Amino acid sequence: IVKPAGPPRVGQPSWNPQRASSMPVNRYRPFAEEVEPIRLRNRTWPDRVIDRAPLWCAVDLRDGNQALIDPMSPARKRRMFDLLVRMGYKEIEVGFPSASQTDFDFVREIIEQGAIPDDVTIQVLTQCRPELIERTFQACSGAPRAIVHFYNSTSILQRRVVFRANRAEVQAIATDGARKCVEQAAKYPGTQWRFEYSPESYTGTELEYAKQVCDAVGEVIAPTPERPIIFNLPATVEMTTPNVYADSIEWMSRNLANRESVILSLHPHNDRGTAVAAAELGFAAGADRIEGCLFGNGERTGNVCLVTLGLNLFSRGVDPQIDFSNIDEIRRTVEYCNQLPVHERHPYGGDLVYTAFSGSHQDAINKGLDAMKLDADAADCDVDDMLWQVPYLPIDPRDVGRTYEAV
Amino acid sequence: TIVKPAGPPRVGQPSWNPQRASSMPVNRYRPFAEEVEPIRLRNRTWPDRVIDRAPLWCAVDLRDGNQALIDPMSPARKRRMFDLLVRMGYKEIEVGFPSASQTDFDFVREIIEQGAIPDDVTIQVLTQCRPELIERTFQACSGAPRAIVHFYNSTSILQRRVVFRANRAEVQAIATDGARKCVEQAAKYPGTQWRFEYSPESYTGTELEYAKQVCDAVGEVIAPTPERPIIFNLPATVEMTTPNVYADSIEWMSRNLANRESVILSLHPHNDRGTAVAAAELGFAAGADRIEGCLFGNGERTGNVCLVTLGLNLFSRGVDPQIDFSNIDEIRRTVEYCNQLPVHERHPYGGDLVYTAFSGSHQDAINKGLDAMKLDADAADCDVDDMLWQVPYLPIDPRDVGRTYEAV
Ligand code: NI
Ligand code: NI
Repeated sequence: IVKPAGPPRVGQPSWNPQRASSMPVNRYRPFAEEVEPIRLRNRTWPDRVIDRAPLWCAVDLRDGNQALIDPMSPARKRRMFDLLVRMGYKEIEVGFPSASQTDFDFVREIIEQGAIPDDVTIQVLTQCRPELIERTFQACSGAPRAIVHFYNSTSILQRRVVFRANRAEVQAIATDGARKCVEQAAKYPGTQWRFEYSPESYTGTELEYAKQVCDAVGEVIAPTPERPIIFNLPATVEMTTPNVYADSIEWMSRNLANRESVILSLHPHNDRGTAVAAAELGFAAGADRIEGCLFGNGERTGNVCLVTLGLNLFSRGVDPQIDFSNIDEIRRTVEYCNQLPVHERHPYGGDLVYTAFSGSHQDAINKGLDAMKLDADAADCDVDDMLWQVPYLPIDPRDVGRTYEAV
Repeated sequence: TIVKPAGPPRVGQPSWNPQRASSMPVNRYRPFAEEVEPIRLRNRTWPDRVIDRAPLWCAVDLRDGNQALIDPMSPARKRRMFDLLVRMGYKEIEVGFPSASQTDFDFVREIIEQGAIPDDVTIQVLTQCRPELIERTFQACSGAPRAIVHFYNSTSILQRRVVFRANRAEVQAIATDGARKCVEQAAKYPGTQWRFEYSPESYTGTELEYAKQVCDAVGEVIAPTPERPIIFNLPATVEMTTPNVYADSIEWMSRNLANRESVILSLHPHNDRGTAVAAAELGFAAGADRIEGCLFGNGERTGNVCLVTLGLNLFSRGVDPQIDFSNIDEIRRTVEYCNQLPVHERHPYGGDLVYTAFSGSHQDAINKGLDAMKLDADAADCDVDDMLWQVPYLPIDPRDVGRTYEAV
């Protein structure tokens, strides 16, 4: 590590003695130049406070599992599915069955053994090739309902170096995929098929082009308000600040064709550590649905954490529609399934998150707790039912089955 | 155990959404507007500003971080951490709470007596506003070439009621009597370049009009100038709401604080809602000048804003953080040795699995990216390592932080 020794910036205040590092910043461009500048005029998300739960989709079983050093065994997968069901999740990603025999086997097992509750819709991932799309539908044979999630990469970079293809050609991959899904659904009546499309690497894709591909896919699928389509907009790489994600989401929500037949879905990764914020801002921008994992498992920096998002609603008086009353049981099961720890400082579930080491903070917390008890008596009430008013502790640890520890 | 929510759906909930009401006691918690106040900011500008320079960084690892540890830093571990922060490029370094902690007092004496403080570094000390605590704080720093004395008192609606059982005027007088005492003490210790920092502690639970009033009053006592500014540090003591509302509050303060060109507006965002990084970046775009955090987000409970993520979030979009992160492994080894707590596998930039790809499709795309770069390098008689980084799925060249891509 070499102490930066370059000169200060032109106009750097004299009280800031920081120096230029020799890091190769020239290999990297501001988001506006790497992709495009902000399309969004008259944004409204900064003025909208979340007042309801989104539709949650848990991707722990596929998008999560794919990220593991030690892949989930059949037993760990069933434990994860069971946990997700008991928590209250209604859409659950279960595999990439056309590319993974173990995914394929798991899908068959839950279908054939009657593991799927009537209000749960399994989700399967597929790429656009016709034979992979056929294998996806076959895996799901006998399912009473399923979401077939088809996708292809739309970014400026991937169009150039991966596909070596223009805009029309890349759009045709997606529309040809949708046409195949329509053909296959007709071949398999009696499963209620639902569709989800992602312009993968959406955050690296020009918005007008993202809207174009989605609109075209929608034309083929012909969704209706009663049989909507999911357009899921992934931050495949989280590329800039979460305000710009949210602006993009609002622009899409405002401008996509047939909007009232669209479930607008978010899938934010954490490359810049701001996945939760992108999700929360993006939800205020008009999204309908969020794809994440318990404790934010997923490749590299991971998926948006469903626990942090859920309890961020609860702690501001909004029902997440999910049972978080035993976070310890959630946490044990997750660590068992993923064979990877929940960090000590992880919001709501980490080892240290209901501890106070500071003496002043310990004093203040006791004042807060003693004053609540005093009020409980002066109202003839159970303190446990009263408005939580304790300095330093955003929630009563007992509402998630945890305990405050003065250390 | 865990039981499937079975309460009714919300009024208006679409029939495609089968979710039901849980028995979580949401009635015990109020929206932020009701718990504190609604947003004061009109015509916000932060949503339209992209960061184009590094903030003044302040590293609080040695006190605010150390306070969070299961196993307190020994003198050797503290020196190691201080050495890292210096070598990385940090110019303001919190070193202790010497009036509350004899082992802090000992560390502050050690660095001053032994001449450990680099010539471009200002040590930061924390104190509460009791006069005898303030006196002991200046005595701790006796001999220092320069120092920030950071005094604070809690200003939140909640703490006024249940902690201080006091009104607005009275809580403001705590802060101003604190300021007066610091002015008296600095006149008693010539030679040391004394600087001040004031925090309305629990600012996010405090009404903005009242946070401005207290800061303004403190400012009146200290009498800062553009040549001798004051730091007003605005902590999200508890992160209470979304990062846009924190940023709106910073912008409102930066607009409205008296004597703004003699103020260094500093951020201290915690991670209760998992949005500390966002709160810091949006808040910097709102007009802040300075950010207080720790390497790898160490700090009580969910911790402090991560300095590494904030720094690398600047580098990866073409802005020099003015900090050296060329060997992130070295930083991480030292952090884990000093804190005796791990960097998570998925921690941005530094975690074990951040330069890994398991997906077969991503692996293919990564190879295509890397192959096309080399053909462009060779095309232009350039070194591939000096060229614009263009690899699907990998925001930065792992080698720019001394790491390696691994296809697994
Ligand atoms: Ni993902
Ligand atoms: Ni802190």
